Amino acid sequence: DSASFLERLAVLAGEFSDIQACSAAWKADGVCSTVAGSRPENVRKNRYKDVLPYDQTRVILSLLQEEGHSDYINGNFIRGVDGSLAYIATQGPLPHTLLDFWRLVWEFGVKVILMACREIENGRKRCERYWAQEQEPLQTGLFCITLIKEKWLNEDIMLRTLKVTFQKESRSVYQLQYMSWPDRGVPSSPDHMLAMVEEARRLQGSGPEPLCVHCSAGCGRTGVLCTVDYVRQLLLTQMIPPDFSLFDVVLKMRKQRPAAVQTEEQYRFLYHTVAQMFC
Repeated sequence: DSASFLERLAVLAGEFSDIQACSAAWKADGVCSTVAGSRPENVRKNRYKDVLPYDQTRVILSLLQEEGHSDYINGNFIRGVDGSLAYIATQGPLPHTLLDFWRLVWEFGVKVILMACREIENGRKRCERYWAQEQEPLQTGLFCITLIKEKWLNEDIMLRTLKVTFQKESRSVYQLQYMSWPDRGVPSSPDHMLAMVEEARRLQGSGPEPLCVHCSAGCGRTGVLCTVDYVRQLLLTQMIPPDFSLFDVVLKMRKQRPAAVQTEEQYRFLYHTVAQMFC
């Protein structure tokens, strides 16, 4: 029933402006810093100078620490509906952070990656390819990535089944890639993104390992995906309260990953998606 929310639903423009105002006030007065990402040795590991992970929630890598690898990746944990670390929101890896991306995926036991960008968008590099191609395994440091299968779920979503081998162990990792997110604006409808989230959840199954979600910066589109999944988990567990607030969910996300849900158009798209889920 609380899905009441629809009965309650320029309003959205004002609401997004309030999210921006509140999150900016929190950056200024709250426990919020970017010390690690600004260290000289880490600056080159950031795709964008204005996107640094907050120290408070940053992903601290330990895999291969004994072999001298740094703890740093541009990525943050985001809490899920049970208060556990349910998402890792990170950037699209650079040539020199590919190895770190796989350390992240391996260390935290990630089963599903959601990628919400293309390698190149409108003539600009946005993400390095970290997956293998047909009959062309990819060696990245000590990781060997093999392509087992590729499947288009619909015209906008690719599913890759990967075999990832490290230190004599092989794991299955599924990667879902959204293939048509526009350079300006948002998708024509929420349907195919919802299909992506639905499939990710089937592949994830039970168990606490985080979903790995990324776009190019790891902010806007990434925050849309994490929020849609968070709200869908509330819905499926019958835990939408009568005072459910999408505003509060997005604001909370913004305190964990910088600029989670970056634009008014993204916020409106998220509203459209949630309304559709609520029927």
